Amino acid sequence: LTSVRTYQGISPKLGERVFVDRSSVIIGDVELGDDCSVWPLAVIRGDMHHIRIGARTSVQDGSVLHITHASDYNPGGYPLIIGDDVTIGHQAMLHGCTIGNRVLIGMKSMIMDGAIVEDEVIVAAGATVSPGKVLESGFVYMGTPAKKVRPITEKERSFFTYGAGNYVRLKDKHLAEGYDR
Amino acid sequence: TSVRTYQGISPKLGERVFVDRSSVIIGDVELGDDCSVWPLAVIRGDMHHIRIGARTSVQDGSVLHITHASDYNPGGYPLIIGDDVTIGHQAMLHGCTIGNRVLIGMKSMIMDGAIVEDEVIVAAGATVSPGKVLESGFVYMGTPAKKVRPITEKERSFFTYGAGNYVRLKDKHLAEGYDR
Amino acid sequence: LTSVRTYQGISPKLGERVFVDRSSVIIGDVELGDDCSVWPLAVIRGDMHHIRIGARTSVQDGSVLHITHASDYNPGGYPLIIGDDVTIGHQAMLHGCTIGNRVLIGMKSMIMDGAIVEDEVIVAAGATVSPGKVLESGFVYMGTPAKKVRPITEKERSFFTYGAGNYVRLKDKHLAEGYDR
Repeated sequence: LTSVRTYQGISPKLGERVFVDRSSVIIGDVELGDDCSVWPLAVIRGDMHHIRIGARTSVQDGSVLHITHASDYNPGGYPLIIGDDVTIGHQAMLHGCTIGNRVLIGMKSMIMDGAIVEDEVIVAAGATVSPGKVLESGFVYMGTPAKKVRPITEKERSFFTYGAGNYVRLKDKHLAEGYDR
Repeated sequence: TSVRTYQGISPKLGERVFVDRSSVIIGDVELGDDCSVWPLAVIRGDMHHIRIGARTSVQDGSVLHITHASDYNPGGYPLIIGDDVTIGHQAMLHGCTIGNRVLIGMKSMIMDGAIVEDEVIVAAGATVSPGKVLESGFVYMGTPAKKVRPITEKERSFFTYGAGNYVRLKDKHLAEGYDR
Repeated sequence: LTSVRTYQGISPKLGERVFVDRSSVIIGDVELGDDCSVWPLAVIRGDMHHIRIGARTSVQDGSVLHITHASDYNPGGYPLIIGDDVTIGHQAMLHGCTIGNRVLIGMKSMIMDGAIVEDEVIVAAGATVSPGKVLESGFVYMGTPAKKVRPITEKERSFFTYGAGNYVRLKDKHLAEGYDR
């Protein structure tokens, strides 16, 4: 089992009841909060910078989460910071960005260096959020580049917590199957 | 652990199915005869069922999933894929229906409830919106995917030629023992 | 360990100090130059045609590199040829194309059959380079389909070698961790 890998003396720190599929790859300076889930063939690579993920957040199949090293081309680099109750859809590409709490990241979407996604935002599937772009709390964004479509509805606001909740129940089923061992 | 039982349900594999040892298939998934699932593809039939027809390829890095039934999506969305379908590399299929003799372009995305009819081409990189029905005999391209042109006779023949080529190719990969 | 696989009597040829993550999959008729690096969950499938990659080139997480077999639909097929100091971003999709030296291929970009990317070109993240498209040296290309945006800057010119060199150093660290075994 080499899904959770120590890198230069730094071991990923996992909260309680974290699911990491045996086929996922997590490396180095990464923290995941309680009840997080990392699904088949996802990569979370915290080698050249740090990665911090909150509680009850899913990183779905085929997603890649990475960072940008500090250099003269990017002074200070770009770590990756992700909040609680975030649903990261299949095949997402998250790079050096900041994501708040209660956020839906659509499958196949891409969030780039220095981008900031505020609380309670929906990023539609396939969207591209450009470097340094700020997504305003309470809105749906769509397209390449991602543009504000409309405010979220009350049903959608509810879904942030319910949907993350469903993935918590699901990862508990996968944990019961022993898919992380 | 490329073919995993989930809550007592084991994937059902037809005759001569190739599943690369690096792919991940979970739960309520049925694959027809001569299907192939290529390196690092995921077919996750946990919250709903997935059915794939005969002579269909699911190429490298593709992810196939479904939507669970709730008040938000009453009944949910299973994933149904027909025969002689070529699902290109890094495709994203979610709770949709695909007919027979269909090309799904590499890096394309087919969303919940969409239906691709027989003999359709979805161009590489295209996104087929939720609920959209793609008309038989046409090429769809773009984000969002739009009808661009009718397929050509040579393209029509390619559905079958190409699926056949992948059948012969997966037999070579099986012969190398890549599924074990 | 089945990351580097013989196929129909042909084994991948690896140069000096090459890193292949244990979770990547390399098949058949593939050659990698000195100091190349292939990152978690990448696929390089040289079954129906040849794939050649030069020195100090990275193939990043979740990328898929493949080719097109020779047939009446594609006379002679399309092999995959990649030069030195090429940075292939996460989740790239390279199919049957030719890529020169000192090239940045953005994450999630797609380069298709018969495309030719000249030396010192930047392909922006998420771009699709159409089949047969020629990318002229010294320019930035962006979009779907990819179009010329502007010439590269001097800092961008220097980054091809800097960035590739940074990945050579990074892969030595990953080798030191034994991630390829």
